Amino acid sequence: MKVAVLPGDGIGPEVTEAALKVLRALDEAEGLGLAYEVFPFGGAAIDAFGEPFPEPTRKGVEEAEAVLLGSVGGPKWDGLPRKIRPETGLLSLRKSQDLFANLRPAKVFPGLERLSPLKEEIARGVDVLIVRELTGGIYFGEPRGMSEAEAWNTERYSKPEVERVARVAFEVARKRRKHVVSVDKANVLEVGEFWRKTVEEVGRGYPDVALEHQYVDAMAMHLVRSPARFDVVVTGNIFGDILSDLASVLPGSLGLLPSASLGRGTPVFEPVHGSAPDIAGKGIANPTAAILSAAMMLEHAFGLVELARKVEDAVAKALLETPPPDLGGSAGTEAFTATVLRHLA
Amino acid sequence: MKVAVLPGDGIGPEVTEAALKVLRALDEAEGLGLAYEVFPFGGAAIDAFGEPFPEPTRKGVEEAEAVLLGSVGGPKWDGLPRKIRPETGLLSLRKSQDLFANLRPAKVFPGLERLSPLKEEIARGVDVLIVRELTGGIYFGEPRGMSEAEAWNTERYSKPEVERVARVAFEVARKRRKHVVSVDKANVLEVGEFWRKTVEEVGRGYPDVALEHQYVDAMAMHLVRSPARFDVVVTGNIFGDILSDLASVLPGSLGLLPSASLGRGTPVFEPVHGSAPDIAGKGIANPTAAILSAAMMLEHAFGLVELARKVEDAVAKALLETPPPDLGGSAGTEAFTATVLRHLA
Repeated sequence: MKVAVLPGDGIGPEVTEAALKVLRALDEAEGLGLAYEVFPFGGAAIDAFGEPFPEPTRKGVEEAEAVLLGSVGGPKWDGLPRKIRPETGLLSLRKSQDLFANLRPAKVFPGLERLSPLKEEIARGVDVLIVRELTGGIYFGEPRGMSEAEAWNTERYSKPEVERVARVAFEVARKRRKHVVSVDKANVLEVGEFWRKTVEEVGRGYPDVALEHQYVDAMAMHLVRSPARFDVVVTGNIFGDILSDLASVLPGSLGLLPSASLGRGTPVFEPVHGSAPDIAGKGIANPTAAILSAAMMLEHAFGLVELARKVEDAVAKALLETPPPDLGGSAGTEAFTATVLRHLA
Repeated sequence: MKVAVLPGDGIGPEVTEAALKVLRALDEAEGLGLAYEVFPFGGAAIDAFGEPFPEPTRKGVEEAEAVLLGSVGGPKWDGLPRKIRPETGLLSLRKSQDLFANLRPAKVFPGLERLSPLKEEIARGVDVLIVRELTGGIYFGEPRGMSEAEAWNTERYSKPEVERVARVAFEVARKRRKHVVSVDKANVLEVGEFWRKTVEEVGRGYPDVALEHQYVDAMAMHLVRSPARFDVVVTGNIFGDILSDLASVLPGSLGLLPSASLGRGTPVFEPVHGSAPDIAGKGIANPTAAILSAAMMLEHAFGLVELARKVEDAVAKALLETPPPDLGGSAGTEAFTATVLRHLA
């Protein structure tokens, strides 16, 4: 497996290496034929090359089968022209690979229910994966405009945009508990009915996955009341943006969340947390999200579901055994990784 | 105070009378000059007059200063032409009075934190009031359409639509903790920036109320993480529909929720719960939402904030002392009301 590693800024290098320590361990034990190369990206790239997504890195991403991304950005590059900012480089990466689906999982690991803002009885067993359409919807729809008297924006979707995001939700579900819930606003909106109609049609080719439809307002209530009853949720851009953020707060810690973006090109896997420059080089940075991103990579980029689950079980145990600082513990980056590896046998 | 009472269907008559028992008690003790008349509405009206919102009732609502509404609808009238359905009558009522703002409070009464899906530490102290714009936005915006290839809907807002809903949020806030949070999607959408711009301008006339802006996706997270830090929240139609439903689940019981709709005409106050025909005439129906609707009426229709708060404190105590069936208790409608009245002295 050819992996392009883009450590990035702040704690990026540290947490990314921790994930590689896990990947190399699996490679030794299973002979995955792991081949990777680290390329400059983000702030580190601006300071070295003048741009956040330099040519060699662009080629590297094209050459790879997956991208393991660290953290990007920082105060140091916040005051630069948009065209060359770290954040912009992320946009360029996604666009170059035509990634149209954003996978955003929220899971409450056993024993960590205490960290959830929900009562332990309801937080228990949560393992939902939100699939959000990234390229269309009201965020890009036209017409759009503003005047002194009014403002307008258009929520527009064509059949192919809905079909493609829907297909990844079904493929993702096949690797999980085979249940998808498509979220729309069909009882009021034309696009809502169009969306539902298309997803029901696309579903016909996936007889092994159960399809369910839900209204966005109702889904918001279910995520707080009975979040444990879902598996895969697929929805539009703005709805997915809201629902994934809502689902984010369920585990009670942003540091634990991994994320992925799938599409036509090389898939990208990255931790949801920022670079946290203030603690760069001290150890201490929680590598959970980076390691879990590595697991997402095995599952979605290579289909190694059995292995991804093994890595996931290992970190679950590591969180209880040697909790990192952000979880009221003292286990630094290396200590935590050692425990993960300890359970990967 | 001239009040038009529309008991409605199912448990409507029972719960509405319980609220009147509270209003009459206050009227005796304070000399409110309460004057009310009950008019046929909803299902009861269809069976008696052939339509859910008959002429005498329309006139009655116009003649009144406020409308105390019970429950409406039922399986018996579900299979009728839309034009004459109970639900349609509600639409006609709102339209006839040009009510453009929907007040939707969610409160976790002290001692009832156990009922919340949130941990008791965070459920404690929640008292948020969502003000939702009812007449505009994507639900009514044009253009809108659907074809075999695509579908579209328009989120459009004119300055006067934003200005008016914003003013009620400020007036409502003045009666509460004087803090408003306007929710938009300004960092991405034109209408979002237009909305924020207008609400900041309108706010200048209300120096005694603190104004804050929040993004809808962020607000979703705050409502689950730190819901106790808000007072009044004002937002658009679709955003308000989602956020009010989300906020609804916080107290852990739909039966406790009251609601109001303000605008140019006679304001309407009604419990959020349905008619629950199956238990009509048995007693047992929880009158909390109806009594709390009566309190909302005193506050918003007559400005009797001090009295509304007194009624609210009474029910709070009643819920702990003589819990109704739906809260794991045995107190029927009358028993519960008696306790409320007991504390209204």
